[PDB]
Amino acid sequence: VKAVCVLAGSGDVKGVVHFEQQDEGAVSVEGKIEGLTDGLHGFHIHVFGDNTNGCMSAGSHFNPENKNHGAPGDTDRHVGDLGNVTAEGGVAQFKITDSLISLKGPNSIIGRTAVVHEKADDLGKGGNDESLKTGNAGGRLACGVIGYSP
Amino acid sequence: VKAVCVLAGSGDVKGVVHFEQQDEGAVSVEGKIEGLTDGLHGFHIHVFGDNTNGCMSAGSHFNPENKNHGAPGDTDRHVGDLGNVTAEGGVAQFKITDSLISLKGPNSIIGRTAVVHEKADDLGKGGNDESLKTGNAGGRLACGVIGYSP
Ligand SMILES: [Cu+2]
Ligand SMILES: [Cu+2]
Ligand SMILES: [Zn+2]
Ligand SMILES: [Zn+2]
Repeated sequence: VKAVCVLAGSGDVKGVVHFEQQDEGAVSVEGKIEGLTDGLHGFHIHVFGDNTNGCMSAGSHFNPENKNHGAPGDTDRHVGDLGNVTAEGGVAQFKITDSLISLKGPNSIIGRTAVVHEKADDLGKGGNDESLKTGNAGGRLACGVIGYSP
Repeated sequence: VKAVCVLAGSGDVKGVVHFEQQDEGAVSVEGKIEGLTDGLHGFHIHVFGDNTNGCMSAGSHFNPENKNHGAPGDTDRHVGDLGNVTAEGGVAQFKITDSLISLKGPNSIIGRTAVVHEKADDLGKGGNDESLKTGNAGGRLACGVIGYSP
């Protein structure tokens, strides 16, 4: 199965992210996001595919396994915790593989929202309660609803 | 379960459509679309949730049963054949039900695209092959990917 999202927001940040999965195996994520300031930016799947109030109506992180916020490599993470992407020269181009997200079944991210954040995700190690919820990633620069692609 | 989509295009047509389904019953669809010419406009669910080339990437009608295009009341119809909405004073505000689409299972429209068309859908009664594919509904004025909503 293949899926895609077009990211847009209130400013100039925009991008495209592609997703692919064979069988019920890992999902391959490839994207390009333009308009970011240099450095790390949190990249997460939020629960709702609702863009009626911009990125704010996407809700919190997708967390069907009922864990705290973490890094992609941790056992204690949300399904939607895909870590940080790195921007240089105003662009982030990335390829990740993840085994917790899916394009089918209960952990399906189809009809959910991908969000790129203002600040780096602290990966649950920030020393405060917010770190265990959002990684202190701040504002939502751009987002899109994930749909089926050819 | 509830779902939503925000409709946008390359012109001034825009809107919001809400979907709700209780148990495995008919889905209620309620929307408002602005910027339309008076009269009938086709309203369908296209297969892909891909808005990378605007509405032109949404594919054809959602059609898992391999049927011909028809009216919502016909047995020979695509799952995505929701008929026409009527615009008055620039606005189409509508409330319909459908028994073929779903928000869960094989006929789920989450992650797919709702499209509002330039012209009336001829409901398969146009007398040519295109009628049997798209209803002769013409261009795609606005579209959006369907996602989960609170
Ligand atoms: Cu987030
Ligand atoms: Cu159509
Ligand atoms: Zn998280
Ligand atoms: Zn059709």
